[PDB]
Amino acid sequence: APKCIECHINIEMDPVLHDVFKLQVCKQCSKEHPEKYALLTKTECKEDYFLTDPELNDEDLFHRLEKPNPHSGTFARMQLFVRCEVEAFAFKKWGGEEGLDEEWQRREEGKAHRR
Amino acid sequence: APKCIECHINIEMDPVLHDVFKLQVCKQCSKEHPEKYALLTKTECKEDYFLTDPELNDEDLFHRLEKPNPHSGTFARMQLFVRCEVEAFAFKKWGGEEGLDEEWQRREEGKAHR
DNA sequence: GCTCTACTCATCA
DNA sequence: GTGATGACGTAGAG
Ligand SMILES: [Zn+2]
Ligand SMILES: [Zn+2]
Repeated sequence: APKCIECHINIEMDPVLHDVFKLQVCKQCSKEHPEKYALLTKTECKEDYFLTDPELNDEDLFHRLEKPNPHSGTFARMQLFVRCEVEAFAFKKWGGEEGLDEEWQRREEGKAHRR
Repeated sequence: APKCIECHINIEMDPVLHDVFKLQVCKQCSKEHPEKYALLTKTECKEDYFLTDPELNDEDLFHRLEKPNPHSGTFARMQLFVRCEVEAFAFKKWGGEEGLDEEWQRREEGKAHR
């Protein structure tokens, strides 16, 4: 019977992380390691990792979970990504965590300059 | 015996202008009146009339004729619009021809002031 | 801490 | 005189 990849103890995996994100990770371990397993909105992915719509809209590149938009079901559905996937992608895109920092620096100098 | 709306004489209408653009206009009169009847590419519509992709892509709004892209059939199809439709939309959007020149004006000042 | 689309230009197609 | 899409962004309206 397969064990959770963090704790190596649990055999009941988080249904979302397992079914949607293909991760053999229990619910308690997901909460204990948000740096790998937290679900991020589309908007959070753009803000946090500077990924673009084309990257995030690409069905081949990321797993994702859709939910009704929490402001209204008539609005476009919310889209949730798993941190470890979007982070891996962004580290490749920008040159590691330091890469991302660099890009953080640059955009804020812009917004400073633009005032 | 239905007649061209420009010349009131010809009965044989330009097949593109009639079939595609719903205009009861002969080929000769289409050539004699490019201010109404010329076909303009999607690119020319953006450059000439400051129409945007959303406007030009809206199938409800304009009639259009597609053709293979002249640079290569593997590229996106060429899209042709008729002047009188594009222009009327643009005049509506920008406030007349003067409106359009004002916007022409505004944009060149950008390229200068950049 | 919601998301899509719309508002100059290059490039590749 | 070819066209779609993607970029330093950001506000609306959904
Ligand atoms: Zn576990
Ligand atoms: Zn005629």
